[PDB]
Amino acid sequence: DKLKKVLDKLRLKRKDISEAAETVNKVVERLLRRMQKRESEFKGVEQLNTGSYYEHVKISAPNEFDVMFKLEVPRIELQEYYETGAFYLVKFPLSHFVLSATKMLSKFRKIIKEEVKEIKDIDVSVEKEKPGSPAVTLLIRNPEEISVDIILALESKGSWPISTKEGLPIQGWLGTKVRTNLRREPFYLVPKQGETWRLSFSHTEKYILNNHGIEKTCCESSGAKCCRKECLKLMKYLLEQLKKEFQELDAFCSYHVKTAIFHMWTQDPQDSQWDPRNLSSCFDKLLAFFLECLRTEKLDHYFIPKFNLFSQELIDRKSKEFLSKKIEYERNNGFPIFDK
Amino acid sequence: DKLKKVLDKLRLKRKDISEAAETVNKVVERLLRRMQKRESEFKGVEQLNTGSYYEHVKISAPNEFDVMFKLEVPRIELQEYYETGAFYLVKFKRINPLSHFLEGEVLSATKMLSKFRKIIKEEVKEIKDIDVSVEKEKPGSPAVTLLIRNPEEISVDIILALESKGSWPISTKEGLPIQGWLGTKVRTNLRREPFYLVPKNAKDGNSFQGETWRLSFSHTEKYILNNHGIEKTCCESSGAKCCRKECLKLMKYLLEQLKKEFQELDAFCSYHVKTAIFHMWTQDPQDSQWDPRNLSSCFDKLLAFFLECLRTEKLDHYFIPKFNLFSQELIDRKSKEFLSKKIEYERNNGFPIFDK
DNA sequence: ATCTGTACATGTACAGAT
DNA sequence: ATCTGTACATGTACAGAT
DNA sequence: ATCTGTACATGTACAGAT
DNA sequence: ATCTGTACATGTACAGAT
Ligand SMILES: Nc1ncnc2c1ncn2[C@@H]1O[C@H](COP(=O)(O)OP(=O)(O)OP(=O)(O)O)[C@@H](O)[C@H]1O
Ligand SMILES: Nc1ncnc2c1ncn2[C@@H]1O[C@H](COP(=O)(O)OP(=O)(O)OP(=O)(O)O)[C@@H](O)[C@H]1O
Ligand SMILES: [Mn+2]
Ligand SMILES: [Mn+2]
Ligand SMILES: [Mn+2]
Ligand SMILES: [Mn+2]
Ligand SMILES: [Zn+2]
Ligand SMILES: [Zn+2]
Repeated sequence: DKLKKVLDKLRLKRKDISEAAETVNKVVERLLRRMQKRESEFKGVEQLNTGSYYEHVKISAPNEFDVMFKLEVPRIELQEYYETGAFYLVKFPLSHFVLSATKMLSKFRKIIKEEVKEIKDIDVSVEKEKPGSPAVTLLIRNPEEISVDIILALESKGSWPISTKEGLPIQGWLGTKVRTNLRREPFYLVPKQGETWRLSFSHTEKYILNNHGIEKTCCESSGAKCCRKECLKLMKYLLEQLKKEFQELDAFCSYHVKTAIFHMWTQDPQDSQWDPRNLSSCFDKLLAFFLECLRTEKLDHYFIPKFNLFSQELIDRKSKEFLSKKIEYERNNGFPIFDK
Repeated sequence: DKLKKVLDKLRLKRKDISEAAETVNKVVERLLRRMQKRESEFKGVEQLNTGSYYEHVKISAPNEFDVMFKLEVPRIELQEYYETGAFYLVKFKRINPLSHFLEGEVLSATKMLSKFRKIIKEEVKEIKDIDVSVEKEKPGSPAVTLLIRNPEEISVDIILALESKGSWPISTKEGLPIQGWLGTKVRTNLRREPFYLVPKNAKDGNSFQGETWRLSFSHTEKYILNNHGIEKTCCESSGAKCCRKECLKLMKYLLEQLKKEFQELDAFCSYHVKTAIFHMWTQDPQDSQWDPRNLSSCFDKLLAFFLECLRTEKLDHYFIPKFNLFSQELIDRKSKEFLSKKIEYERNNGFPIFDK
């Protein structure tokens, strides 16, 4: 009852989706065309849409869109950075940039910013660079505000790096044939010290969000609806509302929630453990899983098992205890935060 | 248990598989390479292994392989032959290495098959390290069949096929009803794969005889056989074993044994049995209706179903709903009744034909 | 010199063998 | 249970062609 | 190489039926 | 309340034309 009503509030409106999408598509098409057909270092960059809007787990409003501009590279040589699992040096047009990530991002960002100056028909600016973040972020102002993250990424077509050998443990859930095929796809590197890139599996996570049942018919027109995505949306909402209220939660992001629920989906593969009539206890067992991650300070990258997203190197113990207390409070009081 | 022991007799032996597959691949690789030579009209033909051996339902011995030599054919327009749903005339838009077989835009199937056969016969002649010959042509067969004496006898059907990448012919819009079983995403992807036309090659005396092609979906059936569960992990190393393929084997065997004994059953073929079970798998989508512990009553329900198809004279092509493989036009009532009595007899007497 | 159809190289599900 | 041969999907090398 | 056309997936929206 | 059926909307894969 309660959680149904929250999900109705979170649902995007069809009209709001139509307006944001056609503005976003205008800017993205024009930027993609400024690459390639202008003999840049990024000729041949191809588009791939990623993230919550395209996985259909976006909540509240269509106000944030993620796009990769992926660029195939002749067979590069990778070297793992100091055993971090997820970060790598890259070695061997592009000779203008060891393939320095910051050097290549800056030219990328220099092109985007120039093309945005010549957009006289949409209110669109380029957000001040956030260091380390791999994105070039656009603030579009429809009558409403929309973020777009243009993520530069190298596409490599060989075996996945060995730090992922034990990753993606879908064998008992989506199965071995799905896993083998997923791992036959390319992998991607995005910018993160100034020469380091980071692995990306946004394409693999997109497939999983839209192929998320042990049953091939899960959530199709001739199958049964499950509540996996609704739990992702609810857990996403709880963290969004808590990040607004508390600056102490600045080090948490939605990817932390995404990763935890990939683990829950793997720990509980059956589609009937995610029946829509059991939406409450499903969401509760996700809260308890997420609190177990905080207490043990352990949340492994789903594709890179040794990379702990909750290591003290990245998040202070106090931040996790703070979030642990705030989540425990919303849990034991009917989620008052969902009504504001 | 009794059915468990039949499957062990039906189980292929890896030693036999190894020697059969070594010879068969040597011959096919050499025929395929010959097709790419000179001004051969079949340049660019590609190989696609189909049928029971590659679905892992081949029984008793590895002694019959099917392989498709498919040739992609671009601007192609199709005329359904007399509302049959499965048979087509193939016409060409622009007036081409295949022009040698045209007859005013209409592409002759038996002209193409003859040139295919002649080339195959010639390459078989120059194979000196293997005892292989080319079977006398069989009417209604799209295939050029090789007999190998590897000491043991081995049949190989080289099937000539046209490959069209366009959307499937509308006679199939209602076919492949896998929405409640393998689902709609699977169905949409499957129907984005090409479709194939093989020569009908009948000598019936009917009009358009040598210019009639038949639709083929061996490629879609290979996928289904090897991805047969509602659950993605069905029969995988971290999932539950089902008995779907084991039922198909037991039924294939019932028909093979009876066909071996009774000339009356010449009109029947293993595809009837494959088709019947695709309907049974659609009817019973859940993996739990194909539990290994209920192999007996699973095999029994597929029998009851096959009997109803023989008696009511209705077994729809899985992909072309309006094509009835058991119409009276194709098989006599007398032939269907005879098989119905024989299946009944085995069913209610402990299957004594398994012990032969 | 580069290009490219052909064939080797790699990895793993499937199921037979032990 | 683990070891293992065949089939097949996709990446990559390179002899011969340009 | 680039771009449109097509089909049907994933959604939202709502009335009528349960 | 939910379930079913139809309208409406965008996203995505790829054939075929240029
Ligand atoms: N720390 C990270 N490590 C790896 N991939 C990440 C990380 N952060 C983001 N991504 C990838 O980028 C995508 C876009 O991330 P973003 O921050 O927009 O969140 P999201 O999943 O799209 O959801 P939302 O925007 O609604 O919070 C993610 O879905 C994920 O694939
Ligand atoms: N009458 C038919 N109509 C349509 N497709 C057919 C027909 N006969 C055969 N096929 C196709 O050709 C394939 C090869 O036929 P074949 O007679 O070898 O049987 P099979 O399914 O391979 O089994 P087995 O040879 O072990 O009896 C079949 O799997 C099917 O895809
Ligand atoms: Mn997003
Ligand atoms: Mn983002
Ligand atoms: Mn066969
Ligand atoms: Mn055959
Ligand atoms: Zn679902
Ligand atoms: Zn199975």
